[PDB]
Amino acid sequence: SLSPAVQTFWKWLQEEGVITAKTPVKASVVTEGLGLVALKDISRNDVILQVPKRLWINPDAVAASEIGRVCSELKPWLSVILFLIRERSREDSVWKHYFGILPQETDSTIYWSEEELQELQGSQLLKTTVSVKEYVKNECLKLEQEIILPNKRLFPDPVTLDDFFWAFGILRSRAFSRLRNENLVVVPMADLINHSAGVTTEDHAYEVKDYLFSLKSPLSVKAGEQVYIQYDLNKSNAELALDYGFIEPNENRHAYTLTLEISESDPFFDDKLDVAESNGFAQTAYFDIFYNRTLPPGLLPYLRLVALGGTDAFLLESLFRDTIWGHLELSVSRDNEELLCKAVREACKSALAGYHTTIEQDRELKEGNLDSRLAIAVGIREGEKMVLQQIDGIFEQKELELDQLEYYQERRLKDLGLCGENGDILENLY
Ligand SMILES: Nc1ncnc2c1ncn2[C@@H]1O[C@H](CSCC[C@H](N)C(=O)O)[C@@H](O)[C@H]1O
Repeated sequence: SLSPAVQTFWKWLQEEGVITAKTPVKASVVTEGLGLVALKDISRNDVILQVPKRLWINPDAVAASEIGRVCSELKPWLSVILFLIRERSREDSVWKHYFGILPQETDSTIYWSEEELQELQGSQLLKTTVSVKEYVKNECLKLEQEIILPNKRLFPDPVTLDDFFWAFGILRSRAFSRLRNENLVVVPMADLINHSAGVTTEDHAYEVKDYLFSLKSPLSVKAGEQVYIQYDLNKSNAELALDYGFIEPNENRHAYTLTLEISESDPFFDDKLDVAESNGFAQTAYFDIFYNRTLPPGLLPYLRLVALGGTDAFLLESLFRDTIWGHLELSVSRDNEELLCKAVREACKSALAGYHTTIEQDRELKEGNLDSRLAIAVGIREGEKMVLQQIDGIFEQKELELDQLEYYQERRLKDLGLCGENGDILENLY
């Protein structure tokens, strides 16, 4: 008892030369929706399935279609969305049966209702998803007026936001980008292999090799067990939440990104910006802070630069434009260190007060049964509160050790050599 549409999709892949007689993997209904359950014992690196470039849905595909003309300037994703939306309506679309399997929605925060989003109140994930929905919105209303509307012929039916977001979703939760020379590919078959924290090797279990999408199973899977792969070792839980409809219990995935910038209202803007760029940092810089990881290199120096101030402004002079970062890296002055510490700490406290539940309430909730979306909200907001508190702790410590640091002035007088020789003896020798 599988499914009708699934029944067809499985057939359509046989009638294309994709699923041969030797494919140790059938489709089945798993907890995570639809997945690929081994049809028999599989081993590490055992190729599971292969698809012909004939069936990709990448920018090259949209460029080789009727709309490739009008989308010539559009960024890659915008182009695929319109292509996806359009192909979706075409009764004669190549992916008629593949589109027949695509869930109309995932648990990504982009599809959450307003109530559902209140559960993420104060969370960065919220700020991020809001910010992303809007941008994707304006960029799609811009496509509606620049490409969609001006070409009513190519785009028959009307296109609503629910259509864009549907595509922006299918794209961001299924596209294999870790591929080489193809950084956005939609492969119908390998599109069913789900994620598992069990896979830890990563680095494309799939490979470009008619053409083919040879996807080799990273783990030894016994008969009847689902085949998995690692979606992304580096993404944070906030990212997994938005990109796919899930997060991991692993606290090491919890991250909170701080955004620093050298304000233009800063009286030394030009010089500071100069130093930042001379060392790889822009006017605005984002530092990702993960749970239990050491602060990102550069966060401190950049913070010290941002809080420089008139007193230590001499470090911006040409004299130091070669060691200034080394000094920022080491430390500038107690006044400067103390300042940045309060700024970071106040921001954490301020941020933490933005949430509507305590970490205790989130953890108690995790102890019961939560629907997919609430579970995601609770999990994410707990992690953020954890990182936020970790950061606050790291800097609360710095505030105490505010005198253990040997700042610029001290470092300068470290080489004074007061106790040398009685030089005056030689002075009189010439
Ligand atoms: N480990 C996991 N936990 C929860 N959902 C998962 C998951 N791995 C994959 N998914 C789901 O499947 C999507 C990836 S594409 C995989 C096919 C999908 N299961 C289907 O029924 O068509 C994700 O966006 C997510 O909604």
